[PDB]
Amino acid sequence: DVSFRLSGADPRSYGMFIKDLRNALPFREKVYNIPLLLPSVSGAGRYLLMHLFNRDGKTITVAVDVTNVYIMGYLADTTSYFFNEPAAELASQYVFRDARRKITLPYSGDYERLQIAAGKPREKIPIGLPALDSAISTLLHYDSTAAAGALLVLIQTTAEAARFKYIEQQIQERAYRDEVPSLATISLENSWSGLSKQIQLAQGNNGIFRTPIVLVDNKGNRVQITNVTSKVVTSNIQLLLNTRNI
Ligand SMILES: *[C@@H]1O[C@H](CO)[C@@H](O[C@@H]2O[C@H](CO)[C@@H](O[C@@H]3O[C@H](CO)[C@@H](O)[C@H](O)[C@@H]3O[C@@H]3OC[C@@H](O)[C@H](O)[C@H]3O)[C@H](O)[C@H]2NC(C)=O)[C@H](O)[C@H]1NC(C)=O
Repeated sequence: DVSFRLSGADPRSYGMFIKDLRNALPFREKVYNIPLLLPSVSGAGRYLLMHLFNRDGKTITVAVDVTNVYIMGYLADTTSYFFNEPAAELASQYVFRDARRKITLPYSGDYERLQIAAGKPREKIPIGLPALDSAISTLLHYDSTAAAGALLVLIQTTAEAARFKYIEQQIQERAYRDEVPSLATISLENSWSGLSKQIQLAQGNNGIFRTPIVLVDNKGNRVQITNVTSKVVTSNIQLLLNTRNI
């Protein structure tokens, strides 16, 4: 399992945890040096357990799906909470089994629904190590709308961080001060599937993408990725979603 403590968590320690998270996700193949995630895994082996501890030591165990690095549910106290979705429901059969009670959050684990439930778009939610510390705390005492928001933060500071080197930096800078994500950051999160598929379809088309993916760079304006030489590919995206799960 991979663990992380916000107590005296400078940009380095975090960087190390994100490395551990990446190294925990198994793969067999590599598409252009970028680890290609397995198309499936059966049983308990399909789940990764993160032990996050807040500045005060309070913890929670989050379950991750190693074929796509999706948050399935978590364990606070003796309770486990799972998103309201099939994969999560399947996950419960293997994780947090000695949990006294299991609760199913009234929402699904995708960004859109999580935003509707919390009442604010990701653009208006400050992320960072302090907010991660808040999120770990908010999750300790049940509150569906408080959790929807704390989950938007938890997902972006771990899952998305591991996926894009860029997003790991955005968080390390906000290690002592939160701030809403950069438009560059959102476009990336909204492209994990697109990029992954295209980087894979390029293998056999001369590193060329069958179709372009637009982004924002960070400068603040439109960008278009046309092939595997681009900065995003060569030095950003760290994990590729197996086209099979698409
Ligand atoms: C493969 O991906 C690369 C990027 O990873 C792309 O190739 C070339 O990228 C430049 C980027 O600007 C495209 O844009 C214009 O290209 C012409 C010809 O090279 C320039 O005269 C234009 O100014 C402009 O690019 C210049 O590059 C220097 C920078 O200061 C500015 O961006 C600009 O001045 C090129 O058109 C593109 N090459 C071709 C043949 O289209 C491209 O996405 C893709 N192409 C291939 C063949 O793999």
